[PDB]
Amino acid sequence: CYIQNCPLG
Repeated sequence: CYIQNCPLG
């Protein structure tokens, strides 16, 4: 994922 959320994909 990324921050609280996921990056690409």
